Amino acid sequence: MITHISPLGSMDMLSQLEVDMLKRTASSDLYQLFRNCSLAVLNSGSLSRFENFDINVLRRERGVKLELINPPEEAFVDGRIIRALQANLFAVLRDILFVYGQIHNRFPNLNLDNSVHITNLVFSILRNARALHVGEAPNMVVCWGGHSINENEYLYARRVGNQLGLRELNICTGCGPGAMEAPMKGAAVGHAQQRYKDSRFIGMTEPSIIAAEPPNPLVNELIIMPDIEKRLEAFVRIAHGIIIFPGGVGTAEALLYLLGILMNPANKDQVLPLILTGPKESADYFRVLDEFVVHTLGENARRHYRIIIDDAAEVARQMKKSMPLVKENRRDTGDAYSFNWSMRIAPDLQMPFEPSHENMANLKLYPDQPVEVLAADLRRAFSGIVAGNVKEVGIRAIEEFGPYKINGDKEIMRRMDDLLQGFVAQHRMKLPGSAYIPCYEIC
Amino acid sequence: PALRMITHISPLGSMDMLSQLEVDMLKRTASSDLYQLFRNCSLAVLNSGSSKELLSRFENFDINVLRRERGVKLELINPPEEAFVDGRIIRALQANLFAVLRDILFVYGQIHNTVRFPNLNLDNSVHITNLVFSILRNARALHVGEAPNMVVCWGGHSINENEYLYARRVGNQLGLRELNICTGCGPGAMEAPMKGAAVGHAQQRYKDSRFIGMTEPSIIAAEPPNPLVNELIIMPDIEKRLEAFVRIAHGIIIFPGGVGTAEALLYLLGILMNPANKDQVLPLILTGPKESADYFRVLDEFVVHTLGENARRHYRIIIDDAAEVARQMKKSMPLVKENRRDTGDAYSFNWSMRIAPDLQMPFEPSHENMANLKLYPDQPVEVLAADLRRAFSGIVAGNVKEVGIRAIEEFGPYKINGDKEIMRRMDDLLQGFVAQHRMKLGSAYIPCYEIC
Amino acid sequence: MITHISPLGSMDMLSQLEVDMLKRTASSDLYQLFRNCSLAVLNSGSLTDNSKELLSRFENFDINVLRRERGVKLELINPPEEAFVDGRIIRALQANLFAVLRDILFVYGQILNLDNSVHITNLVFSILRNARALHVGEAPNMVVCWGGHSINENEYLYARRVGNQLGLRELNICTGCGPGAMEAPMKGAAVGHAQQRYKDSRFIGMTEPSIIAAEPPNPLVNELIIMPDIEKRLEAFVRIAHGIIIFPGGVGTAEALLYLLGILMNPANKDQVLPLILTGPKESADYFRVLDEFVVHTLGENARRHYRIIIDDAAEVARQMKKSMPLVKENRRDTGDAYSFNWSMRIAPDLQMPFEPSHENMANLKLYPDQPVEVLAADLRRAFSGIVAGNVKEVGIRAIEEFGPYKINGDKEIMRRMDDLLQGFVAQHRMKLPGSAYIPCYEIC
Amino acid sequence: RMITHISPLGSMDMLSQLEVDMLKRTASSDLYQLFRNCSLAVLNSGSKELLSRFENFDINVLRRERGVKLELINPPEEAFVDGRIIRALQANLFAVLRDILFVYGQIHNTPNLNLDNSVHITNLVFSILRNARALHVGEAPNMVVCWGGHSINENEYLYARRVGNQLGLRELNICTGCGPGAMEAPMKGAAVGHAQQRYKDSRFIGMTEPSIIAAEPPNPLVNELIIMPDIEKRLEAFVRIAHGIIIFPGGVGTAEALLYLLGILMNPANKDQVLPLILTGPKESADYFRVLDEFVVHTLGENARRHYRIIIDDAAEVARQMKKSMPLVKENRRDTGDAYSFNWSMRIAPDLQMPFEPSHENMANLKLYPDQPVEVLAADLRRAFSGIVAGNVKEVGIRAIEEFGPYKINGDKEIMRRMDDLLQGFVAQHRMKLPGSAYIPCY
Ligand SMILES: Nc1nc2c(ncn2[C@@H]2O[C@H](COP(=O)(O)OP(=O)(O)OP(=O)(O)O)[C@@H](OP(=O)(O)OP(=O)(O)O)[C@H]2O)c(=O)[nH]1
Ligand SMILES: Nc1nc2c(ncn2[C@@H]2O[C@H](COP(=O)(O)OP(=O)(O)OP(=O)(O)O)[C@@H](OP(=O)(O)OP(=O)(O)O)[C@H]2O)c(=O)[nH]1
Ligand SMILES: Nc1nc2c(ncn2[C@@H]2O[C@H](COP(=O)(O)OP(=O)(O)OP(=O)(O)O)[C@@H](OP(=O)(O)OP(=O)(O)O)[C@H]2O)c(=O)[nH]1
Ligand SMILES: Nc1nc2c(ncn2[C@@H]2O[C@H](COP(=O)(O)OP(=O)(O)OP(=O)(O)O)[C@@H](OP(=O)(O)OP(=O)(O)O)[C@H]2O)c(=O)[nH]1
Ligand SMILES: O=P(O)(O)OC[C@H]1O[C@H](O)[C@H](O)[C@@H]1O
Ligand SMILES: O=P(O)(O)OC[C@H]1O[C@H](O)[C@H](O)[C@@H]1O
Ligand SMILES: O=P(O)(O)OC[C@H]1O[C@H](O)[C@H](O)[C@@H]1O
Ligand SMILES: O=P(O)(O)OC[C@H]1O[C@H](O)[C@H](O)[C@@H]1O
Repeated sequence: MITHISPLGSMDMLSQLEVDMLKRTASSDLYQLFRNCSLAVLNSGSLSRFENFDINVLRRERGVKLELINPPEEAFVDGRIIRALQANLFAVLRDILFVYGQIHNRFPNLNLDNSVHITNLVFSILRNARALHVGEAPNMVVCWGGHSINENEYLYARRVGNQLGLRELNICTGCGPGAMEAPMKGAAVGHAQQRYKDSRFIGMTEPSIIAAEPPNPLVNELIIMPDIEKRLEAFVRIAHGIIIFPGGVGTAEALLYLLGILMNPANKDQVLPLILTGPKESADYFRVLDEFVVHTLGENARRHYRIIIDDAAEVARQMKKSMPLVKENRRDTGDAYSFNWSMRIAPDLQMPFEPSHENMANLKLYPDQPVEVLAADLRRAFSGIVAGNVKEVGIRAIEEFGPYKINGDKEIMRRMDDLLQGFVAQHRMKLPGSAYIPCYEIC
Repeated sequence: PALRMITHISPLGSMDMLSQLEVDMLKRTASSDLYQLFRNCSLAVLNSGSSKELLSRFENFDINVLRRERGVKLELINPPEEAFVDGRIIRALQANLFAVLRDILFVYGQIHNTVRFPNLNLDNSVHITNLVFSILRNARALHVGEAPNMVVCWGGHSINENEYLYARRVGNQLGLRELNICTGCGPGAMEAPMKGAAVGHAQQRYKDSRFIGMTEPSIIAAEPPNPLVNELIIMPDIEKRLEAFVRIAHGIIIFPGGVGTAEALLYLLGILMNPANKDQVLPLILTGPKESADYFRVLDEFVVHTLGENARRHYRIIIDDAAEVARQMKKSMPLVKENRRDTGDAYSFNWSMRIAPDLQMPFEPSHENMANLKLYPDQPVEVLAADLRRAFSGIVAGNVKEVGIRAIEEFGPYKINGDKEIMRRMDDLLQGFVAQHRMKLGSAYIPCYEIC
Repeated sequence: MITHISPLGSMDMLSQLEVDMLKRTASSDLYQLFRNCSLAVLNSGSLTDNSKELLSRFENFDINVLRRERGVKLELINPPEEAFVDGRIIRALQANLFAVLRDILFVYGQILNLDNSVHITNLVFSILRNARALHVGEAPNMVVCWGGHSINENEYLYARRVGNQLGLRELNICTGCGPGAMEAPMKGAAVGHAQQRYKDSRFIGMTEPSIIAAEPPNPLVNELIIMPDIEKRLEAFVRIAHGIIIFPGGVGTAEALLYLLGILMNPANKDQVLPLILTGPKESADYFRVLDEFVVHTLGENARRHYRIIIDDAAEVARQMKKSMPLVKENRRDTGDAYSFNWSMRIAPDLQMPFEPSHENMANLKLYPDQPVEVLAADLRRAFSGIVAGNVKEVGIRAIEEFGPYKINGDKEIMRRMDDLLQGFVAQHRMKLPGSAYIPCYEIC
Repeated sequence: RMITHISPLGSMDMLSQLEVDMLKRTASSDLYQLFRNCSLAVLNSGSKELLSRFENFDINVLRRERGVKLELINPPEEAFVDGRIIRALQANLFAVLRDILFVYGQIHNTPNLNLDNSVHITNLVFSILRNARALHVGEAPNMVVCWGGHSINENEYLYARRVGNQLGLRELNICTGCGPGAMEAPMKGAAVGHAQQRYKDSRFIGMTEPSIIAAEPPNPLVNELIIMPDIEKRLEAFVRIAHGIIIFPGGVGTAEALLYLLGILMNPANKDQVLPLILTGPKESADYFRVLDEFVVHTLGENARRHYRIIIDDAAEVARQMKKSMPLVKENRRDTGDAYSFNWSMRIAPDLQMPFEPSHENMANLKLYPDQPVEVLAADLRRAFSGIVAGNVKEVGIRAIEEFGPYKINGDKEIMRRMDDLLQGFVAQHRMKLPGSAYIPCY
């Protein structure tokens, strides 16, 4: 049961030599990753049911075509593939076969350890994805949120979305469900009411995530950054403003990434508004969160972030006001509106981190350390926990090597565990499906 | 002199180019008795997205027309604040406001200000049909050469969530096939198809969704527009608003509705049975979720009784398969194109559709008029449904429209008479409509109608 | 040999009754005008300028209006073969063709009291709005240009360069839809639009049914408007223009320059902002000297406040206009006026009232210096239209056949100074395109 | 103002910082003289005498965080309107930046680019064309490449304006060598045509090369300037982008192109290709074409009159033909799975892709003999015309033919004899040099 999809959105003008490299990489051991990311995309609107599915790349003189063998029928309306899903499909080929292949094959001097190279790559990737619009006045609000979230948390984030869209702002989330879908959903409705024509709804994700988490159907720009170290850096550089909702260990982990970069002294003059918000009930959640930050980083971290409870209008209003300040801030520095080139991200924050049980129990989670190293290695630990929850390698590794164990001191490790268990009690650790098994053991 | 909230809105969408003498027309008509109407229509528009209860909270509101040499501007005094963002009027409400200005003070204003010699009135079905065209062209709803995608959806204002989601789902399939929606500019079944169609449009990167809302002054004064509408049109008569529905449409889908939705159907079915329209293609398809099976079965029995079992060659009833409902309309789009190509008719306005003058003639819901409705099978099915349409439109007057909402206790509640089995098959439907809350949204409902 | 033209640009959406109306209007005696205006449109340039002579070759032509349910179409019977590319009517001509259906059969046919100066003006707005010429929310860029239907190649070159400069400053041009001066600026402005990547060129040709039937549209025009009177065509020219560049011309260009100056010198329009520049190519020195020498003491001495003369600086001329734009935009905000239409300009009913030459009417011309500056220019405009009527306008040509040259009355050295102007027009070969000699329909003194 | 800072327009709009760096290194390298001279030329669209009239001119690359700007020291006063660079000049300027410093720099200093493989040289030409956003995707064929002399009389210049008009009347675009005479009048005529048919979005490409551009500024009609590295690859891009060629009356070069074409057309694997070649002239041209036809038939084969067609003084027919052929290409493309914008399928033989160093030793080893296969013939026939063209404008070749000896070539005498009659006629046609100063042969 075979369908020949032509390119939409991406990979339209391919050279004949590139077409050959795409076909090679698609026969390589990368196949399954390119398969699954491609089956996920075809299944936005929620893997093991579609074991018949297989996607073959097809060489034509002009460019490439994708062949869909036993694809999921709901991605087709009267025969034709839904345009959005078709384009996400080709975005996966772009950022899986094209991107992730090319960075290993070859490229003369791609250090991949020079934090310069690393940032220029994240620029390149966004550029190839046609996501850095030239002469674009700043409108993008990177939203961060938890994937399992309450109907009230959802209804609240939809309202924040709607107010953002009523102020002609665009959204960039994790390409996923719950809080990454609901701001897009709400913004769309505002855009409409204000006759906004061209909505951008970027979804920023990574290969391991997108294999088990389809995009939400709202995304119209799908970027698969290779590692969360890049995905996170990409979040920061493209955004002109961040709103961190109630999330789990992922959303938590992103916060430390921000705060690691924002506290740096080099970025004392950079302009990137951070606003943690939530509904009236989230107030307790933020309490703990905030105290946890104060204690790990200082009262000096509260200067970079602001908490608004149960005022979505103001939350949007604040960002719509900030946008003229992100514009001027980039104008003075001679920076790009698209890409926050000037922001100083620390090699300790860009360096890929492999979440091995060893690495997690040698984390420098001690107060005798600079705040940078603390939040950096904090984040490192928050990524392993995201590992044992969703990423395939982690969910298996915890059930075969045993939970992650963590070092540190108490009050530090003490308070965090109060976060972690608190997260579970809110069920933001795992989808409502079944229950949750801690992949972590904190003293 | 007291504390007031002032804003000035510049024309968006309509009334952008205005000669100076026209500007004088509008200002005069806005001092005319038409003010109160104009005011409450513009109030209803502002209150899109939030029943007279809302309108008795904005009694401080007043809308004043401003002259400038170039054209016009609209002054909002104590406007509802929920219609502004950071002090700026939401663009959509801004255009709908200037739609109201067009269709109430320009359109309906020039009409209200014409002679009505009842000795020699222009009952000409050509006027009513060229007029209906002229109204749509002024509201820029008639796009040259745009191929047929408009699907006119009908349904009750008060419907149950199961219906609402179904109309929503039907909407989704409709838009997933790059099809536009036209409705009654209202809540319930009149917004839920747009809501779902919207999502389909997105998934397919369908730019320029047209969600036209055909209403009428009475309805819109009391019922603000539903938020999904982008082209708002305020046709003067339910008689002309109906006819507009029919001509612009390239497909019709009737959901489960109360009196209004019923009355439109008879109006439609009447134009479909007319012989000159045996070669005209316009797909009519009633749909609803599973629970509406019964409703429609009754519905059918009423129609076949009033029209014959030959009615059923003009519609098709689909239950719980919104995908197919859209699939079919989508399939029928090419037919309507060629049907218009052959005859040389226009995509936008069905000029060849013969609509009968007794279907185009307005029916004042006088209680005397109402019982004089010849509801007898000896008459052509044409005249049977014409009067049957007219009866169904009276009940809606008693329920929503001002004249007859209160004109009913004064001059008395409505009473219809004719063939008894006809009146009987009506009561099951009407009294069924009461049990489905398709008459009124409910907390309270008065019959406003009486049959032996 | 028949071909079927569907509507392009205008008369796209039409109600069945309207189509019905156009059908009858086409069967009326207007047919000749409607077919005559249609024939010029279909000839435009095509490397032939013969006034009426070229058109005599197409005596078999005929255009019938067709009625379809959707709208209207146009039937071309024996149409000039040069208006077709491999069978397809060239789109510009097709649009200009359909503009004649709009403005001859729809507009002109249907002609509200037309002596009320208010109704007149709002009629002129309604004609322009119909041709979608008053665009909404457009910063001012329109420089109306006036000139001569006949001009040596010297002036043509200059006005291309003026037009090139003008275009190079993202300025659109508007003329009288004719040749020579009414084409050159567009020809260059277009070039200039290219270099500065200005995509939406707007080259408006505004004309009357009297002129279009004998002077076809130059092919540069992409917005054609056929206003009914020269009186209404002029009124339009003024309202839509945000600047005006007068080149050298004959008696027609002359007719405008008094029209305009009359309106500007009126007191109510002292605060209005409309930059008037006269430019010529160096050799125009004397022509502009004798023109200025004429105006100074025929009309007011103070009238040199309302025009600036520039010779052989095409750059500066366009620069000045490109600076004037923001002032005109400010002048409209302050008045709360529109950019597209200058409503506030007080145009006198004496400048709105059509003029029929005859001969008594030329005798009853109050050309006296005692007369107000205004009254003087109103009838001074009229005098020139006489010479423009019997020059080319068929009604006037026949009228100078029977009763001969118009007897221009007036008085004062005013008459002698008209004569040495008029003598120059003919002596400079700006009164008739080269082909025969010229027969003065004017008898001064 | 004597200094002005021009922003990127049309190219080089989105640049990564590592890129912005490499550009300045290349501006600091000896390439500057080329980049200066091409940028002077671009700015003088409105003869190498004007090069010595602007000696103080100098153009510098400004680095910014966002991207690059261009610093213009003492530019020709004619390029600015009220101080603002003419939008079109500005974009030509940045195409010089794109194609001299980015393209020309990067390929010479690399090496995984073999540049000796005909698969490489071909995909490079695709690449540069894509990079200059000139290969439009999903564009129905309309691109009519027009070849012809730079020194052509007023009858030919006017005729090509007519064949240009007629092409525009029929909504066809034009591509030439960014030059005067025949390379301008078509575009001049074509654009009137596009006006008359309300054709918006005209395309007027100009393929040229660094040695050419620096002494011959682009004509003012060109809106896409493309500067391919050499004449060998310039021609390849000519061919491959074009859906139809018209060869006007030209000299050497217009000579050199035709043998290039014919070499590729007569080659067997290209007998199924669809690319009309109409050689047209204005009636007095009959004699020049006569001599031309007699020449090829002998020098190649009477089997060559299959690939070209001669029309004289029928501009409307020349256009009429090409418009009919525009659909025929589409099928020829759609069948093979080829791209409408690039003619991937055509087999250009490597002998025609390999740059020919116009040296005297090399000019001797030109197999100019009728025993060789018509393919081999052509290739070396072309190489010979690259030699003479060098003698005329190319710096390398004007220097080599100065005191170091005019270019000398021989072979079969009938062949040689045909040549001297042609070349002699070119001199007599003043197609070899523009001005009336008598021309001195390099042959
Ligand atoms: N600074 C900045 N400019 C950008 C960016 N993306 C596009 N641009 C535009 O590039 C233009 C460059 O103008 P400048 O800021 O004065 O130049 P700079 O780069 O800062 O250094 P320079 O002084 O030349 O040496 C701006 O036009 P204007 O500001 O003059 O007018 P407007 O925004 O209204 O359109 C911007 O609109 C960006 O990320 N940062
Ligand atoms: N008659 C009519 N035509 C419409 C309508 N909407 C779009 N069109 C188009 O306008 C074009 C005019 O077609 P005609 O040549 O005039 O049809 P004819 O029957 O031959 O003569 P007639 O209309 O009676 O005067 C149509 O065909 P095309 O040129 O596009 O090609 P195509 O027709 O192949 O689809 C349609 O595409 C409409 O409501 N009515
Ligand atoms: N004068 C004029 N204005 C128009 C026209 N069409 C829209 N407008 C808008 O009207 C604005 C005038 O400014 P306002 O202070 O708000 O006055 P208005 O309410 O519009 O009328 P009012 O003058 O008070 O009677 C301009 O915005 P700006 O703030 O940018 O002012 P600008 O472009 O002039 O620099 C225009 O954008 C028009 O045809 N003429
Ligand atoms: N060959 C070609 N196709 C292009 C190009 N750009 C887009 N396309 C489109 O890609 C479609 C390919 O359809 P396919 O089913 O795959 O059939 P083929 O063309 O034979 O290629 P295939 O062998 O399957 O790989 C074409 O549809 P149609 O063939 O029906 O043509 P159109 O719609 O434009 O009128 C084109 O519309 C291009 O540069 N070249
Ligand atoms: O917070 P979780 O939902 O538990 O983990 C994934 C998140 O990590 C990132 O910040 C994205 O916003 C994701 O939403
Ligand atoms: O309650 P109902 O009157 O039945 O619902 C309102 C509908 O009746 C009218 O015809 C309009 O089409 C509306 O869609
Ligand atoms: O009659 P001419 O003076 O020779 O030229 C025609 C002029 O008369 C009209 O007003 C046009 O705008 C032209 O300026
Ligand atoms: O001026 P000529 O030297 O005679 O001709 C040179 C041609 O060869 C090149 O392809 C260019 O496009 C030119 O058209």
